[PDB]
Amino acid sequence: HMTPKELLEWQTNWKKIMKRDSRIYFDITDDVEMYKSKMDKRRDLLKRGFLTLGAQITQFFDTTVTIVITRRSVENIYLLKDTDILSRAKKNYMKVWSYEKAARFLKNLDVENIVCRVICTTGQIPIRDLSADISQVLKEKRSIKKVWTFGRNPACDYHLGNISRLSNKHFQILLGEDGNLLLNDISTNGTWLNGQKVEKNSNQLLSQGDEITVGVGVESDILSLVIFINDKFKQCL
Repeated sequence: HMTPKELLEWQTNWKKIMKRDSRIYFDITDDVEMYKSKMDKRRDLLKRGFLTLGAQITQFFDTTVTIVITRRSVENIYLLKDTDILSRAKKNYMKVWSYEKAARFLKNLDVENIVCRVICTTGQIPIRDLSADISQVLKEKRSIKKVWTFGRNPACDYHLGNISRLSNKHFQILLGEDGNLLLNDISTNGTWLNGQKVEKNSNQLLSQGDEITVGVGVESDILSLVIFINDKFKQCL
């Protein structure tokens, strides 16, 4: 519920704090894991991301520390001994972040031609673009010029992720004559366009800001793409 302007202000402030006076400590204790070396790799990735922000990493636990980042469960810190630095950190009202939260934080601080710009507004997928060779496109005589496939399969032109009720080949975006994009559902569980379920194996014309929604029926697998069609493409086609 943060507006674009609010979230931008939120970001500006944190970058400011990170650069000037954040002091991050990485908890060296773990819960036994059944090869520590994998989380040592994800750890050093986090450290470099924070260094990218101009923040200072500490080798020892001070009270000058502003954030501690840990692999151990934050939920169970109250069960640790009083000497444990996670226990001491929380009781002194210090920030205690999970590796996931830290990676999530760093992501939020930014650490052929374009047919359209696909934007997943539910989060899961980064901003991707659809590409097509223009000279090759006008060369084609067939009615359908190019064909992007969306689906559960990471072999598709657009990977929708490993979702429960999706399909290896879920739906398609077809490029037609005269620079028009259209939509084609081939899934078995369904595709939606602006809240309306589209007819399977039937080409529906896409418009500006049209919202493709799949995985309807489970609020976790849900996925909404908004298509922002490039005007220059048709304006030169």
